[PDB]
Amino acid sequence: NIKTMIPGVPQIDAESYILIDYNSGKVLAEQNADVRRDPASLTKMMTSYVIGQAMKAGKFKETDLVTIGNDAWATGNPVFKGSSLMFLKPGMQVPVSQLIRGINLQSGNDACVAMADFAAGSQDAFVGLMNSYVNALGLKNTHFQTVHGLDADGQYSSARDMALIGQALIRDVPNEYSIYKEKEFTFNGIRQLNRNGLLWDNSLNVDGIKTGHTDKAGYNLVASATEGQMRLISAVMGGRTFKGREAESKKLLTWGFRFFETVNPLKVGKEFASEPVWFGDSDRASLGVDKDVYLTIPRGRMKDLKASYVLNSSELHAPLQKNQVVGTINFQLDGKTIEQRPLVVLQEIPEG
Repeated sequence: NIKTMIPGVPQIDAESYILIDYNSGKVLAEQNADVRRDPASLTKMMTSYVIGQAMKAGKFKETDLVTIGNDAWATGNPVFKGSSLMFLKPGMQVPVSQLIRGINLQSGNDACVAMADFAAGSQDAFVGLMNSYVNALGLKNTHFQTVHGLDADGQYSSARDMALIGQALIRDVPNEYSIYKEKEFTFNGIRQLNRNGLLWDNSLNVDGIKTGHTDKAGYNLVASATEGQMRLISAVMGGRTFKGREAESKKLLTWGFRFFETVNPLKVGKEFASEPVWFGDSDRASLGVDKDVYLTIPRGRMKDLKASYVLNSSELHAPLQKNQVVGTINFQLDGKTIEQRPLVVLQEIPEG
């Protein structure tokens, strides 16, 4: 009963949430996770993703200078009123490093416009790219209209979708992701602190991601933390205060590290199984996985994980191509299959 117990989830003071393992993708806990909500500033996570992808392809670098224009003039556009701004003025020449830090640490809205034009030519074009990555990531409940989150009646996202975007950031664009743990940056004589309070929380290892709020949206936070080793991502949307969005995320991440752990039972290229092959240049096929296997299981239960496999066909006949799928690996706890992954040919077997 103690071995097999399923932990109760804490009550979370928020309209929606999700908690997932970053490595495995497992949803440890969720409430209203696909409901469409106003993402507010969590939109800047996609802005930052596009910028991170552009830098990864080498289209520009952190030291490069961006000349500010009229659309990024903070007090030249009342759309920016009451919002967070770097106070960019036309003519300024600002290193990319300082503009992405305005975006990531400060949620500077004028910074988003400057980087958007620089990166994609116009805001409409950049927004096209945001939504192109919405499609490529396979997000079912997200649409962007702006580069910042302001002035967008038809923009939406979800606790699940925002957590997936967090994952993409960490996974796809890690040089861009590591900026999110920086607690302060200086721009134009003025020291600006990271809005994500949980960075200062000494009981956890939070290193991201993004914060957000409107009287529409309520209070939103996407957070990620480590213990090891294990990485968890939480998205809480429509929390009730600033204090607030942080306290509720803390409950989720702590609960997650307490009751669950992440195992990596098998790597790419490492042989899990061997099977005889007919017609081939070798007698046997080396069988395994084309993707590193990560599982989230109840904490403590690592020594109880049993792995086995099934084959799709009675016989294996050459030619066999690399990563050809030929079966399924079953991971089990307590006699029951908890996870499956494709069984693949690790090395191509040409015909004799």
